[PDB]
Amino acid sequence: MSLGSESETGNAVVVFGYREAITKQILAYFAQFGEILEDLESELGDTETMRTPGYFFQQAPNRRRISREHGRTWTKLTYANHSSYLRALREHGTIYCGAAIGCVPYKHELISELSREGHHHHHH
Repeated sequence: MSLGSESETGNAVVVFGYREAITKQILAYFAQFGEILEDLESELGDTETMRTPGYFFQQAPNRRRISREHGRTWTKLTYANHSSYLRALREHGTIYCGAAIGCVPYKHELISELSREGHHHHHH
């Protein structure tokens, strides 16, 4: 593998248990840190909540909205900062739309499992 040792990314989490019908709503909360899904129209008219470790969000409308690889029901959110990582981690009784969302630390084996149920690409 590209990475060595036995650890994770550390500043990236795997979020699963969401649907593309809650993007406008759920994204608004986490928007402080970054974006989650691809369907986003008019996001934070003012302030922009000084989100992203780059002040502004770098993504092109001619490509995928999210530059991170996302699956059917899971996405890899990388904030580069541990503070955002831990805050977005939640998993402390966080129930959204009637179901608890799963924000876990990056695990390679988990991705393989996720891609099995949430088949999206070959090899990936």
